[PDB]
Amino acid sequence: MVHRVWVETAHTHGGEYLKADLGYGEFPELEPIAKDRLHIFSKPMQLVTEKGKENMIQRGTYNYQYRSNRPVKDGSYLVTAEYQPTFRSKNSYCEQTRMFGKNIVNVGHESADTAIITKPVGQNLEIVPLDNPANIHVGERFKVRVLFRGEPLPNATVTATFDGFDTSDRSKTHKTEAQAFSDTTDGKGEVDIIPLRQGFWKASVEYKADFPDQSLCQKQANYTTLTFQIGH
Amino acid sequence: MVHRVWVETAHTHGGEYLKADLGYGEFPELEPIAKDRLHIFSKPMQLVTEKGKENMIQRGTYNYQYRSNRPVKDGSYLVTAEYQPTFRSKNSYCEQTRMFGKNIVNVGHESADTAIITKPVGQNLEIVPLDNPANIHVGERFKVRVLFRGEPLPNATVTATFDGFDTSDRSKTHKTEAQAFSDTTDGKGEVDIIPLRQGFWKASVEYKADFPDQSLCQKQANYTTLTFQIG
Ligand SMILES: [Zn+2]
Ligand SMILES: [Zn+2]
Repeated sequence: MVHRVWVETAHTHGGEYLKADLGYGEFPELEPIAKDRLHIFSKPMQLVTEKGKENMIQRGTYNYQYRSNRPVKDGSYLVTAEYQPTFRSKNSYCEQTRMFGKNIVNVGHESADTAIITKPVGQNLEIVPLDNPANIHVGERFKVRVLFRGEPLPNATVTATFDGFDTSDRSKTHKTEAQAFSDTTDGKGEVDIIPLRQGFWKASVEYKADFPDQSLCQKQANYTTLTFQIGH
Repeated sequence: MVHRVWVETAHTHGGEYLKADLGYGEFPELEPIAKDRLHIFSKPMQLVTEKGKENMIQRGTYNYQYRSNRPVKDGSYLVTAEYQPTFRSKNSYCEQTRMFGKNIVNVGHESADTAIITKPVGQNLEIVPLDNPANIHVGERFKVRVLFRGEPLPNATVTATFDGFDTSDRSKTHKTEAQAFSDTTDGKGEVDIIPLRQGFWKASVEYKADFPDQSLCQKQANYTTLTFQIG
């Protein structure tokens, strides 16, 4: 199984702590980070608000569970997670792998702000929402932009699925990778996700390129995810 | 403007003439085949029934319309179309483009046969339905197989969209339409399409490989579609 990174947040109101989960594995099944993988997630997930980025605290039964340091007010925030760069041999060349996850969390039933969630956080490969998904009904268009090394990335494939779309016969050795959406970005790096069902959605984009410093490593693979809610 | 090939068939009851349409361009909008492109479609579309393959006659207002020879009996048939192989330079090297279309046509309500439609018609890249779409409701799984050069093609990306999913862009981008489904074929070349809406669906796969005879051309691109009705 190829493991990927995503973020999930609990439904949260103003005045309570924000609870979040680092998914490393096969969406949407959360799993504890294994002993031999703890070094990859050496930095905690981050909460992005008006005051910028802050670390979250790893609290809970399982090591993928985090909470905000302080109770959060009503608003629209980001929770980010990162697979720190790892190097492996392939064939024979070196490849660096990096993964990123970002969750849009609306704290409060009427929160649909865009000031925070539309600003890039600096992920090497990033999906930046250009609108708040709380305003998107089934069949409507939800515009995002893909950034690579800070610049818009054209002709990249963005796919998207939701929790419960593909469940038949899931096991440790079976499928459930079907997507309910796929399109490619334009010259501005933008693409409209069109959700056909309410629920917990995950959009995905990957980019393989040359590693910047060719004297040290040759290739670089990036896998980036954006999670959000459609409906209420 | 990309320009891909698909097939449409009008609603046909048994005993009348099966009208079909060659789509060359941006699904779902049919368009007359331009002058400088006529040589690409040198062979007419084919109707596949119990008696096998038969040519269709290019009858109608526009040059993309085709009518069956004799009227058709109730059943489940295929209508295939082909973009004949063309060569071009890229970068420098030669690439041969081939495209295929296949429509599943159910003549007569309550017809949902699997005998003809599940048989490979021999397209270089082909989507073979392993069930009749008449039995597939919204949310259910429609299994198809992808064959390249007669053999199952694993890890191939099959996408699917429907008429009305993406309603943007006249010509101010001409980009390929948004898809409402995407997944990869398994080791047997099979994949389940999960339609989330009723309507007229098109599934797509493309495979780029080395050309067989490296002394004539270097690359080969294949674009194949399968059109059908859900609900
Ligand atoms: Zn609530
Ligand atoms: Zn009728």
